[PDB]
Amino acid sequence: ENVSGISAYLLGLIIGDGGLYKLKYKGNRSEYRVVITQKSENLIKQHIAPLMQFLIDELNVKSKIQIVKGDTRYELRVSSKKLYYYFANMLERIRLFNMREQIAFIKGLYVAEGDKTLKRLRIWNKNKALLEIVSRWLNNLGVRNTIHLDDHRHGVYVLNISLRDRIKFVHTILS
DNA sequence: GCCTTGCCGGGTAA
DNA sequence: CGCGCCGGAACTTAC
DNA sequence: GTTCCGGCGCG
DNA sequence: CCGGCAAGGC
Ligand SMILES: [Mn+2]
Ligand SMILES: [Mn+2]
Ligand SMILES: [Mn+2]
Ligand SMILES: [Mn+2]
Repeated sequence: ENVSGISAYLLGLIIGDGGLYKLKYKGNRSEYRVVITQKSENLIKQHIAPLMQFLIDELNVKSKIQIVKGDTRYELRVSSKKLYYYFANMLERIRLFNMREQIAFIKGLYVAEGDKTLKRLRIWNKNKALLEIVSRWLNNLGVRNTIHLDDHRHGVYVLNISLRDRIKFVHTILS
């Protein structure tokens, strides 16, 4: 119940700023990766990491939270077939999220992909379907919004949250 | 004259 | 033999 | 954000 | 993602 909320949030960080990777190496080795990337050293070590750790403990995943420093970004990485299938199986069921999970996921996605100036309230992604699902969630939460193709260079869509519901959006989802 | 939201280009944080 | 956890990091582009 | 590399370890 | 701009509704 409370793992599901933290799970939906992390999944928001993952879909937005990360990935679920099933790799086949030379040969025939394999690896399963759960990844969140972020520029802010602080956000990843003091906020995201401890949340991933709770989840890991709670699932008895005996893998380690790895934090790899790259030049443009920090990468939080858990190398684990179990955690991989945990998030992937949850992603499969995204349409069945309850309110707690919807809210947590949107918060995760916004932290990852959102307009963080909060001047406007916007979310970016190539995945129109994902944005459509979030859009319905926002509507049933009283947050009006529209989706259109924003960047023709890269087929990136944007979900714009109406400034008319700025407050309902900011306190319900982001807080 | 003001507010909201679609348009679109730059380049950094994915 | 086939397969799953570490530790980087070069590489491209979607935010 | 994605996928290479060479490492070690399992039965 | 950011952020200037302008079309258009009030
Ligand atoms: Mn993304
Ligand atoms: Mn992103
Ligand atoms: Mn236990
Ligand atoms: Mn981000």
